[PDB]
Order: sequence, then structure tokens, then C-alpha cells
Amino acid sequence: HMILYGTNPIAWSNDDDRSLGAHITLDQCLDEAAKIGFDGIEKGHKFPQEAAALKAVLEPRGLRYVSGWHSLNLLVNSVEEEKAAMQPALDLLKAMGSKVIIVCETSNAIHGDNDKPLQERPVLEDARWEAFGLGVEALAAHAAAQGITLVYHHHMGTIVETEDEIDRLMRFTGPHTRLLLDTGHCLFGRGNPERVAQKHIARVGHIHAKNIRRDIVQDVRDQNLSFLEGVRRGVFTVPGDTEGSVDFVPVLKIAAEHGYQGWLVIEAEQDPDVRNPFEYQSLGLKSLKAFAREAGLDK
Ligand SMILES: [Mn+2]
Repeated sequence: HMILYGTNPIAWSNDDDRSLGAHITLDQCLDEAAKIGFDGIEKGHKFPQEAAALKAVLEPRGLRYVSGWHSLNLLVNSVEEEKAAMQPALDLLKAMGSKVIIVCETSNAIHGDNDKPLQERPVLEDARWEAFGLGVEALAAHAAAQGITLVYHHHMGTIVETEDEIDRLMRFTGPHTRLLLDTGHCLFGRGNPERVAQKHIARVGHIHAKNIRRDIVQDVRDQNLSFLEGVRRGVFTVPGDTEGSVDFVPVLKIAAEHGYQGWLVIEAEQDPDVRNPFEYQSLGLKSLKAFAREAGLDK
């Protein structure tokens, strides 16, 4: 298959807030992911991080290891310390057959901080962009030399949140640095997912099909809520949820027209007691494959 459909375990057990889905075992998450029809799944905090142990739980369920989030600290640590911090991840990904590493600068991020409003998120001083981009590119050239493509995950609560900042990451990196286009964080960050795709599709190496509930996002902005408070209130949902406001097909149409190959991952943080992951992830996969057909991406 030229298009593979993935999921992310934070639908089942949240990574940032371990009180969300704490009771849901790895075994349940993986059973339901396979049963729903996903081709693979991304790293979650309950995943073994050794190759044999991770293979032992994914292979019985027909699940490929899509990729894993790896946190960056380029703003406080040297490049060589950051290459040495990503290497264990690069080795696991190779042993698992994965082709992508997902990265985000978190050294000053606030999305994991429950008590910090999202409006207080860090902004990278204008003079530090050139150095920061160069450092990201150095990790991506390092990764590429090993078969792994770096995809940068712009993210609420980080220095890469707005559309303008996505454009600055793209100006100050390349050619090995790719963009992970997350439709949910892009709209949450007041950006236009379609317009971002128009500009950067040729650099997009990985796509997260995430939806937002416009009602809840407007609540987050007005009441000054943290990222994890938005998550608990349902700021995110899946493709095809009527309460959502992301327009998926135009983004998938841009991807089709330039020949995107690879994964589309449904990543939807929700409170799983209220928003059953089996239900919402079933809805997501059903709707995203429809949208991908309508877009001519999945032919
Ligand atoms: Mn994502």
C-alpha cells in the first residue's frame, strides 16, 4: 500500500497526563487498534522500548511501528548532546523498520504543564531562529545518514505553533528536515491547514489527521486554559466528527497532487472515559479513508 493508516495511543492512555486512560492496558489499546483496521501505531508511554519486546506485542496484532515522538533540547544543549540523545530512538526505529522520527523542541514547552495557560507559551526570539533551524537540520542530516527521516512536529505550547513560525522553521531548515503536518495543531494555532500544505507539501514527510471541536477551542482561548485542560474538555476529536472543524479533503487533495507517500495517522487526545477510543478511532479511520479516496490520495 502506498498510503498507510496509523493511529496514536494517546487516544487510549494520555502521555502528558497519566491520569487520562491510566487504567487502559497496552494490551487493550493494541487489541482495539488492530481490530479497528489500522496498519500501525505510533509510540506511547506504555510501549516497550526494546526491539524484541516491542516486536513481541506489535507483530501478533499485525501492527507496524509507525514512529515515536522524540523530544529535542537544541535551545540549551549542544548539537552533539542532541545527536547522542536521539540515537537510542534512531536505533529502535531501524530495528523496527520505521522510516520516520518525530521531533519537537520541548526544552521550554508548556503543553505538559497543567498550571500554565496556553497564552503563556514560549516565543523564540527573532535572532535565534537561524541557529535553531541550523541545529534542527543537523539532526535531520544525521538521521538521514541512517535511513531515518526527521519530521518536525509543530505543536501548541512550543516555539513552533503559529503558521508564521511553521514558515520560519521551513525557511531556516532543509533539505533533510521535513515537516509533520498536524492538521489539529495547525488550526488550533490559528493557522490554515490547507494553506500550510500548499506552501510546504513537498517538505511534508508525515501527516497527523487530527480534528478540533471549534466550541472547545474557543473556550480555551476565552478562559485561558492550559493545553491539558483543553484536552480534557475535548479540544481534539477525529476525522468525520460533526463537532469538528478541520476540512480534511483539501489538505489530502494537495497531498495527492504532489504524490505524497507514507502514513496518515489519526492522533486524537481525548478523555477516554467520556470519548470512547474504540468508537472515536473507528469513526476516524472510516472517515479518513473516505476523505483520502475522495481526495485521490488513496487510489
Ligand atoms: Mn500530532
